[PDB]
Amino acid sequence: AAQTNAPWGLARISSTSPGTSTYYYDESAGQGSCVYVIDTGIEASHPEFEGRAQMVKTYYYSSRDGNGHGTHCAGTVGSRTYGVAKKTQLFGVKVLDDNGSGQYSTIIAGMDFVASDKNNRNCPKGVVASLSLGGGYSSSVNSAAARLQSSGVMVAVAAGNNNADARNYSPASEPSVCTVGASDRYDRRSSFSNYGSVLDIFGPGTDILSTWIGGSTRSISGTSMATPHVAGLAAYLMTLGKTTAASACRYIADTANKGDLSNIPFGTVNLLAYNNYQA
Ligand SMILES: [Ca+2]
Repeated sequence: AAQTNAPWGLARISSTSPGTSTYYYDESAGQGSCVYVIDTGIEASHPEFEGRAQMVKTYYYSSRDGNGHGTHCAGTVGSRTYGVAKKTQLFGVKVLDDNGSGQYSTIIAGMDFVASDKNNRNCPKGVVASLSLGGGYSSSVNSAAARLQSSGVMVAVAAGNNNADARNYSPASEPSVCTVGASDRYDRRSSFSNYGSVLDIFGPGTDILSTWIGGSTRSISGTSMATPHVAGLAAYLMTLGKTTAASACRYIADTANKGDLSNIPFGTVNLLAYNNYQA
């Protein structure tokens, strides 16, 4: 399948070259997979989600996304126009308040929630969790991410936006999950992207168009935007039967475009997420 005039990041993940604008993907499109977006929530009523998104948990007075961040990330995972995996089921878990903040205890509870809640859902092709969030190093936050992964969920987390080594941030520094840095449309490391040996992969993160609250759209930047490209790619590849939740991060790194990014510090992987879709 071909989506013309796609956002650059979608075109990038199905291309061996920067500078194109059509996204190519197998029509299965992540059908039968599930992706949990653990964030500020998701505006499930947005026409872009087509009834495939729902809120499953909140820790605040509402499950509504009063920020936009979670909606934007969920859009990059699975919206009809802005999404990588256009037929996946999206589940929102609101661990972040409408200011985009959340206590680590809440975030930990959200991760353990997903590890259990997947047993209440129909995801025959597999389960992914996208975590576009983080703060300073916490062994308890890393442990929660490690448990979620161990439970059979492909965990993708943002490297962070500090232009620093991700070893000092969580859940970015948990080795057993998939830690995602950000790139731009000219294949440069995004200016704010963290780096370091703990990164597994880069995805598109600078100037990413996606859904927003009030049934709107906008372009924003962050490792928060790179992460859902990878989460959606994993759901897409698991639907194709090419990989599993436990092995998808490794499979994505194995099949990545290699050595194409500029300003990658010595010792950080030079690997850009790629779906290797051949029509
Ligand atoms: Ca890892």
